[PDB]
Amino acid sequence: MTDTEVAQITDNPYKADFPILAANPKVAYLDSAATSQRPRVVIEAQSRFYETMNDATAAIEDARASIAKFIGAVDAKPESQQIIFTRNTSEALNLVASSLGRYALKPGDDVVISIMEHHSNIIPWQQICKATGANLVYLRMNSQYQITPEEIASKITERAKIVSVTHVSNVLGTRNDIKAIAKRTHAMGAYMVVDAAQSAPHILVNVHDLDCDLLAFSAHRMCGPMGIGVLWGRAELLNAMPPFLTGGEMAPVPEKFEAGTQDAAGIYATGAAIKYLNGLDMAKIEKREELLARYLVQQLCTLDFVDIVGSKLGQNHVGAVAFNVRGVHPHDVSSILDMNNVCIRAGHHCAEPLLIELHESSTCRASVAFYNDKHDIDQLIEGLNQVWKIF
Amino acid sequence: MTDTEVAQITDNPYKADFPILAANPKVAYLDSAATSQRPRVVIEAQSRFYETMNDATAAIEDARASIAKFIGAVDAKPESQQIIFTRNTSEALNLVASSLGRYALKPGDDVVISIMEHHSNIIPWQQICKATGANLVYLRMNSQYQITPEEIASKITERAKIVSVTHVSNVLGTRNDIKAIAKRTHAMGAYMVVDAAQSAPHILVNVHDLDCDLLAFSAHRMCGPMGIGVLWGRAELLNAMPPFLTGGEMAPVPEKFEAGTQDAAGIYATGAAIKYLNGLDMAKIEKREELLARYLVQQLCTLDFVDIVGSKLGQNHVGAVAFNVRGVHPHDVSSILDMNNVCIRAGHHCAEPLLIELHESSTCRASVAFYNDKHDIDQLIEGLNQVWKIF
Ligand SMILES: Cc1ncc(COP(=O)(O)O)c(CNCC(=O)O)c1O
Ligand SMILES: Cc1ncc(COP(=O)(O)O)c(CNCC(=O)O)c1O
Repeated sequence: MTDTEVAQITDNPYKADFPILAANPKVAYLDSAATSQRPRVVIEAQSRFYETMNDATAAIEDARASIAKFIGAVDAKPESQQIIFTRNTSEALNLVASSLGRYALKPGDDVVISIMEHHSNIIPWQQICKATGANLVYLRMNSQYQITPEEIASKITERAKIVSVTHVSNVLGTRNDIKAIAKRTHAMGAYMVVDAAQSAPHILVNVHDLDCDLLAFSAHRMCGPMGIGVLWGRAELLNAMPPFLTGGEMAPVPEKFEAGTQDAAGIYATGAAIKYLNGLDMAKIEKREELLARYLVQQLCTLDFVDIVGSKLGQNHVGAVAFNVRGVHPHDVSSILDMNNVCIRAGHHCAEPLLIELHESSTCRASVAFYNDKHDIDQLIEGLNQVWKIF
Repeated sequence: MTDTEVAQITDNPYKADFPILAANPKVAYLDSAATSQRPRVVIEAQSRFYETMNDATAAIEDARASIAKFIGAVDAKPESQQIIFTRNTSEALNLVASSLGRYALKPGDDVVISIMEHHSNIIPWQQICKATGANLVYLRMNSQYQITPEEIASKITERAKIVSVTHVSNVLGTRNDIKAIAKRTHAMGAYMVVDAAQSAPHILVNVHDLDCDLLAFSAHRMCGPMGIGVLWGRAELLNAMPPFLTGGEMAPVPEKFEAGTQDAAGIYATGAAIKYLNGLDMAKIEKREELLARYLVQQLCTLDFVDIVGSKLGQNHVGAVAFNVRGVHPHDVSSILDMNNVCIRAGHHCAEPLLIELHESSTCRASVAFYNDKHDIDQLIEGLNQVWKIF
């Protein structure tokens, strides 16, 4: 890293835009992989909705539009009638597993997930597979923590019908080669689902580059409100899949997939959040996070009592870094770190299969967002040192 | 009605507490059966959440607690580990139909809904019935628009396994005799589901009086945020039913039924809304709404060109009054009424089976909340008269 990149990490042009951070300069918040903080604009936008609207229809679709363009889902018109609102990524994944699974799995077909999956991209597929007569096949990692072109070609075969792989691991921070896996999957007559809850808020997503069929994520990782998950699909498939939830207001896509009154004020704020990110220049966002990502792991590697659970190179870490203090249970680490005003995730991160694979029970995790600065990463370091001195 | 009851309807001690109404004295809002307006307290409470918390765990359960006590779900402790959050009433009903339906329907069992049902209490049961080998039986109405003790005993028999009936009709305004239907249903070895989305915000609900097994509703009819539906269940059944959505964070009840990150800021505001209603004195609430209910229908009956689609007695109308101007399509009525700054629902209200039963295609609907006054009901009347003069 250059001396002028530590300069960029050292300045924080963004933290003022967050009330909770603005109110707490003493706090280092290092869990954005869990949920983001909210910009003031997004908090007010949603309060606004409830206080003036409760036209509103014009604004839901402008939100659909804003999200669609943000994920590259264009035509030159944003494909807003092809994005659906759920509660969060888990629900969109449950929906895919139910609807796509009924429409597509014949008995003895193969559904393929990765060992890197979060539980929400595992259990629904297990059910789908029991209900349907289908087998669940996993893609495994190499020494350097990758899904290699050999694993892809060898585990996605002609028996494959659905392939559902995380874009970015909430534990390792690995960016998976989603377009590669897409192309072998189509070859084998199979549908590409991408869990992108942890890629969408950090790197750029373009569904038409990724050439996938279903993409899901949540809004609360990209600065949006809780309560909002989004799914996108190829129109033809959205028209073809059965509906999942049924009732009133469930018809055409998207309405076919949105039963009941929806969180309009939250869909509205989800728009404000997309509009807030594109204003920051989304490229400058991805750039800052990589400098914060690289600075953290470099710093973590000066600490010998610490084991980074993943690639020791930080060019490879998108958003999230998993680690262990040698001999200290992560719950103990997070406690002393909270006494030092630092926020890290501790445990298995609802990715237990991955952690078994790497022969771990628990890990700490630190995760970076654009509204963090070098001092944030220095607090965790100086707090981790307090930890060692005690243990 | 006494001259001192028109006095109570004439004063409005509540409208100031709503920013959207406060900002629009010219507007008469008569669609609270669709969604309520939000109190300022509830708007700020949710903004608050995002700006200070994003302990938070202490507050989700205080919300669970507040809701539980509000529906009488006590022990003397509130049964908060027995209420579950969904997105809205439709999802809770979909969940029941899936989980309870898998756990309980053997082929040739009978599931019984009412003809008064909203679609969200119909279609999931239709699916459940096709998947399971079970028959869907409907409870029908008499001349006076009731589910009589003969209909109950004759359509809920030993073949019955699930009975799911609306507590209050979003079209007729009828309060159904839920405890009666509960008691015949148990007799026949069957589970009592109550769709109470339209009863919970107006009359008192006590799950232990109603002696039911599942109750659902939404928060946005009782002044809470959109995005929040609640389900309650008898603990033993909640422990026994399969989980519906699966993934991460889905285990014990309630967590077994809440997959993924949840709308904590919205669950928080849902608490603020319950806490706002009990402060108003919930009894004084039910009382004011009946005076507004009685005044509307009495007034509507002076208008001859108008047909009230339901009981002409307004002691019987909870919350909602359906009607038609003779010869005018409701969409036309709502348009001229919107030019007169009045808000009514027009159409079939996602209760099409009911409307077929009553030989109607569309109806207008007016619905009253505690924050309405006699002038609100006088605007609709004087606007309906404009309608006739033109048609
Ligand atoms: C890769 C990935 N996929 C799906 C989900 C589920 O998202 P929802 O909560 O919105 O349903 C998560 C959550 N990741 C949780 C964490 O690492 O903190 C995830 O990291
Ligand atoms: C009796 C009843 N049950 C269930 C629902 C579905 O509720 P959700 O939107 O929260 O999912 C409704 C909605 N009633 C809509 C209306 O009359 O305007 C209802 O009136």
